[PDB]
Amino acid sequence: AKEIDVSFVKIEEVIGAGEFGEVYKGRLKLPGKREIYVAIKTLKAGYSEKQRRDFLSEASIMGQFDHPNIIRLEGVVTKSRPVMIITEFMENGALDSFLRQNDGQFTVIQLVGMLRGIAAGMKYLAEMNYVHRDLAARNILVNSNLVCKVSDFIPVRWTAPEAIAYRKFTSASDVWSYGIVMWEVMSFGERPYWDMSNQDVINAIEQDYRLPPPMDCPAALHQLMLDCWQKDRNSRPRFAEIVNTLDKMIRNPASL
Repeated sequence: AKEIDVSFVKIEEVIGAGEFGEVYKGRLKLPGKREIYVAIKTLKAGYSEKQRRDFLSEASIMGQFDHPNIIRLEGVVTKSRPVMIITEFMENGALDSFLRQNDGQFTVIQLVGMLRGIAAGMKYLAEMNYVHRDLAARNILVNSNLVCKVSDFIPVRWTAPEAIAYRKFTSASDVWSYGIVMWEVMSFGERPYWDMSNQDVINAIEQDYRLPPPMDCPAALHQLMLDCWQKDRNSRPRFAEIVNTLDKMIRNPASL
């Protein structure tokens, strides 16, 4: 939680209207250092002091993390009003919109690279005993060189059955979500289970329906989704094995 002077920040265009408030693109120029682009998250106007505390405890959480695939926290503005959270800028926005606007324009190996980055960052999070519970493509950001970073610090079709039937949230149920993200990525942003209702998804998962391979999806990658969707949460691979599996595919591209 490093303290940033508001005068080192210029606020440019809006780039979203989040839960808590708006997100702006801006410029950060600290003394003696090269200017970088940043994302500036604000709290909705009129926020209460308890809403401020909640907001600033979100930042304390993101400041614990230092991983190439987790969104970097640059600092906070707390000495002046309004409060702001400064994070690193991701030029290409959320992964789901990004694939949807670039349908077919990335090779299989580039998509496995992004899936590998997401896994590495999920592994880091699991290793520090944080459960995300909202892992979806819309919560993954993409920078200018296609590096994917986990942000967002119940969506039924992304959630493991034991998190849709008994409120048990573990890294193992994050892995189920990761599988869904894999399907979203390989289909260039198709909606999981399409127009099925939330309850149709629940009933179909319970009778062992699983998503089919995306078009032109390697069998090996669809097998890894299927492993992520094992009914028993302990038969699912852990993020360590998912990273190692995808590293071996990137290296043995025949695997694909």
